[PDB]
Amino acid sequence: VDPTHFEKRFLKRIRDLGEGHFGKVELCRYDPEGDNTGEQVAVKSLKHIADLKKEIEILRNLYHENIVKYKGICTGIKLIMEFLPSGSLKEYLPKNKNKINLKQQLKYAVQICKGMDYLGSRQYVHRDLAARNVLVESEHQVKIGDFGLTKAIETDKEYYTVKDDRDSPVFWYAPECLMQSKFYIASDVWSFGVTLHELLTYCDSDSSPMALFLKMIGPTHGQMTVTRLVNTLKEGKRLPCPPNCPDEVYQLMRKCWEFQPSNRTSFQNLIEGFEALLK
Ligand SMILES: CC1(n2cnc3cnc4[nH]ccc4c32)CCN(S(C)(=O)=O)CC1
Repeated sequence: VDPTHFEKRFLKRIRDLGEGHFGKVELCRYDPEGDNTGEQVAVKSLKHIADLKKEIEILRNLYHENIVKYKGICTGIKLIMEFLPSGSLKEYLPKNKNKINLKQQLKYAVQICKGMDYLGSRQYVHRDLAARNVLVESEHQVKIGDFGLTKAIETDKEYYTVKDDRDSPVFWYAPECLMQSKFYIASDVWSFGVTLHELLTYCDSDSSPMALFLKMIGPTHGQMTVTRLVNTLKEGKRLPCPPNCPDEVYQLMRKCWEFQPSNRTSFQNLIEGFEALLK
């Protein structure tokens, strides 16, 4: 018997956890005994097969306490992951403000950075780092929860050149990704800076990177939105300091948003910077 082999017949659909354009994740019960006592699992399916197969192979081989656990496959193929009942920071933060203070926020930040630095050391760029993809394991632990856009960087090359970019999360993206479709580890650092802004605003929809940028550049530009975004970033405009966020935290955030990738902070430097603020 293979414990990572999940039979489709026992995999009971409960609800949607999220989706992209081509894939979806659902909460399911794997219930082989049929009595509703089976384990809850997160199941990723296509709504492209080769891409999901690559994602499975990446995730199966990542081992870090801040990276969501692979459980198996169902075979067309589905990825089976651990289900985290507290959900993402998007669900958790708005419901738990009273519980979660700046110190815990900075601990989550460190954990995301550690997860990401592990990923980078395996020569991967993530390309989709955002609060909605950060899972809450407990009040004291988070995990990177999705790897749908994750790509290997070729050895002795510094970046991945993207071809499919229709559904890019532009408001989380560094200027080089917007302008040239080149994706660096430094590009993941930029995205982390935005993700940190979300964490500091408790994922409030009205303070979201999209809502805020569209206020800055104008919401009615259609196909010209990305050029206007790039232009606004060229001018040196950035997301503003979240309420109640100390300038020292905001400055670490700003080093994530240097225009040139070469001048950005790294995940190692962020971890040092946050750990210093904690003790
Ligand atoms: C990470 C995820 N999610 C939300 N709550 C979760 C709870 N447990 C999860 N296990 C794996 C993913 C996962 C969860 C939310 C966002 N998506 S996506 C990229 O399709 O928009 C996947 C599922």
